[PDB]
Amino acid sequence: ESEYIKKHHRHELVESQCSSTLVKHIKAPLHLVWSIVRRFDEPQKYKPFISRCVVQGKKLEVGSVREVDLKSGLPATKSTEVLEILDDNEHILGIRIVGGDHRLKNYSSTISLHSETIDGKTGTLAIESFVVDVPEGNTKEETCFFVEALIQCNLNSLADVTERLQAESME
Repeated sequence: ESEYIKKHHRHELVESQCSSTLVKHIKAPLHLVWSIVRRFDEPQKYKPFISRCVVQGKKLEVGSVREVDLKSGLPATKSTEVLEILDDNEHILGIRIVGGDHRLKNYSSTISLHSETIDGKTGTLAIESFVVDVPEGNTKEETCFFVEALIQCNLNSLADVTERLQAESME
């Protein structure tokens, strides 16, 4: 489809890493979906397990760092994450988790957005990939299942939020 887009997505390089790719068809225009996805400073707009986010400054650029508050059901759990890719032409957002109160070490993700027509209606195809270390004591499957579940939830929420925003901008 695109070598350039492909190379920005994630893939396992060693046995102790896990990687997978999930897709979601969203019934909303790409410019609207990207307007939400690109906001590295406001993940909580659609990621259900993030309650708040702190970045320094307001201009998003490669190397921007955020600290997010995770809804883990425990006190004060955080994640520090760096913006690796912010491509406003090809609609690619890439992030790496640098640290936090996590099981997910060396986690990176890429989401890209692409216009798509389904049933004569133009919407957005979201493709999200990740790579992560498999923790000491874990099976690969345990880690992959967990991360795949999280991303599925995030994509389902992205679809719901943006589809609602689209409907609100028709009324």
